[PDB]
Amino acid sequence: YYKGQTALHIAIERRNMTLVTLLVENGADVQAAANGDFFKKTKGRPGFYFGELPLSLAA
Amino acid sequence: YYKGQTALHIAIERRNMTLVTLLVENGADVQAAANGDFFKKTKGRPGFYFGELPLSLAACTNQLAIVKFLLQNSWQPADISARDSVGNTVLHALVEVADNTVDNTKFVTSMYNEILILGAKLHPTLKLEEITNRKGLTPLALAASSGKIGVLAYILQREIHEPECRHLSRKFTEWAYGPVHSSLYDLSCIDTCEKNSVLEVIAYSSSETPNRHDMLLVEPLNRLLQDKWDRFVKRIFYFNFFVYCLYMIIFTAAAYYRPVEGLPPYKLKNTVGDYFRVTGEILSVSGGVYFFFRGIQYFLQRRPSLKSLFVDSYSEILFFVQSLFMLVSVVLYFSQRKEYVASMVFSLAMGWTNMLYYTRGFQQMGIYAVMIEKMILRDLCRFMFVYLVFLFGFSTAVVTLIEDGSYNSLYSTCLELFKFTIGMGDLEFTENYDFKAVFIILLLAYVILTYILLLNMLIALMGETVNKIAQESKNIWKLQRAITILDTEKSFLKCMRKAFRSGKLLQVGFTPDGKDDYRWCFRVDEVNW
Ligand SMILES: CCCCCCCCCCCCC(=O)O[C@@H](COC(=O)CCC)COP(=O)(O)O[C@H]1[C@H](O)[C@@H](O)[C@@H](O)[C@@H](O)[C@@H]1O
Repeated sequence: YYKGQTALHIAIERRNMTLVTLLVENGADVQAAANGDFFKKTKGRPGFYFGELPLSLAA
Repeated sequence: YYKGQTALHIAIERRNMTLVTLLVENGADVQAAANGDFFKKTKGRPGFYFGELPLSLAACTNQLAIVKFLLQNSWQPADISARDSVGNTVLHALVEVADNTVDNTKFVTSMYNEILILGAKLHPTLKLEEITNRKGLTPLALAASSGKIGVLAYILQREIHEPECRHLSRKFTEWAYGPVHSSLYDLSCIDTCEKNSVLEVIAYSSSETPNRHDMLLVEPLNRLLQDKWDRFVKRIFYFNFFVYCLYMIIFTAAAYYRPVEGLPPYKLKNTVGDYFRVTGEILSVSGGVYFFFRGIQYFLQRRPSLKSLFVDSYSEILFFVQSLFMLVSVVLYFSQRKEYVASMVFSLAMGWTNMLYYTRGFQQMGIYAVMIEKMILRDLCRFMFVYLVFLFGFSTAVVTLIEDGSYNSLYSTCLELFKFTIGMGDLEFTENYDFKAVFIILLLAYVILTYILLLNMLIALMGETVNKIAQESKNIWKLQRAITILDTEKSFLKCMRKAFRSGKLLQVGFTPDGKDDYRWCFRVDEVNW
């Protein structure tokens, strides 16, 4: 599952700066609880090993 | 003769586009029967091995303009699926002309992709890539069997990212999560094409294919072999190894405790040991018969020639030879002879030695055993001639130098000079014999030539050979594992289909017709930026 994968995560993930600026100005939260079983660690199964924070995506 | 060498053929051959255009517009036919003896295969003699069709010439000459021009003729349209005398089409021609070089690979790959997509657009209902020649080979199977590694590497993982064209792709990238990409490969006719899959033709080649070792290193095949290894083949192989070990132990126990009377057979008594002994003998002979029939089944299903039989498939030959020795032993056992012991011991020694066959499946042990096999075959045929020349020459010299009315035989002297190799030479094994100085000179010359110079040269040359087979050993081990996997899945002893990869997964969902498509896609995860 992809819990907490809000639009801000997708805009950052796709490297689409326009969406990032629009969502941020519209009030998208930064402290997102992106704790989806896919989006967390455990790289052995399919997953995303540097999630759980959109600033982690930004960096 | 140059039968069928029409003007269009010559215009294309000379790369004169003006003449080609004029002749085509004038109504020159495409289906030329360029079947002259010059235009046949066997390029060793003067000839032209990829003729018998002007489309084959147009594609093989790397001229896109001609092939794109013949798509819509003014008078007589061209047909890509036209077949020569041996069933080959343009795609088979493009496969055959390859020579496994970077530039040639680029040209052939480009022309193959362009001609295939153009044929698909012109005739979406026709699957050109699946058409077989007279030998029952698709261009993929032909490239794999003949040794065209470059074209094989292209075809197995080609992709087109365009609408109404991706359905022709082999590779896909359907899902991605940031840096993660989940590639798919359809891999039809690799696990099975109902006659000849890619793995079958690569692994069971006649040993003349130059790249049979390198083809299995490509991206999808190596992962498939590893997957089948990990899935079920690993367990069956280790089980077979364990069973064989038990068989050899039983055979050894039966041999060691054989009776010591004369003129077999020997009858059972009211004791208990005889029942264990005869049980071991029966199990041993049963194993021998099993390996006998395995050897025959291997031969019949392959029918290799002498130039392929004794340069390949050594393990099957050795197991069969073990079976022959055991059966000869059985015959002598019932024939009231003592000589059954000789064949039995040869069988026993060969069985224990053939225990090394199972080091395949273990990485380091398998590489080690392959190096040993190659450095036996390459080294004995070079070394033993030189050594035996020296040994026999000095043996005859010494034995004819000494004689009396004990070492008067060439056998004993050959032995005494052999001992100098294993560090037990005497330098004085006769006394009071004539020409003592000559005798000593001969022995010292033998020792210097053989013990001090020749064996050290053997060590040094083995060092060089070892340095030059670090990679060939890895490739050969991978090939041996491939043979093991293919044989295990082919037989499997249960008549069950466990070779499937992932099921009928909806890879594409599109064809030129308004239908979906399931293509047995195999997934591979990679990470990159
Ligand atoms: C009286 C007592 C006599 C004892 C005699 C003992 C002999 C030595 C015993 C050697 C033990 C190892 C073994 O028996 O196995 C070795 C064979 O070693 C020899 O060559 C023995 C020469 C003789 C591997 O056998 P394999 O059939 O796998 O060969 C491979 C093919 O499969 C594959 O297709 C490829 O072509 C690959 O390049 C091939 O290598």
